[PDB]
Amino acid sequence: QPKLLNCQLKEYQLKGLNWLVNLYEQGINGILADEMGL
Repeated sequence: QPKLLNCQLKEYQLKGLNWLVNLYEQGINGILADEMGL
């Protein structure tokens, strides 16, 4: 995780970060649609 973060991402959020990164580095946009309060 990026060392600029204060509080650690939980495991399901780190996989969500990786998805968001891979969206960016491949030039495609996305909808992050996981359930409220996640």
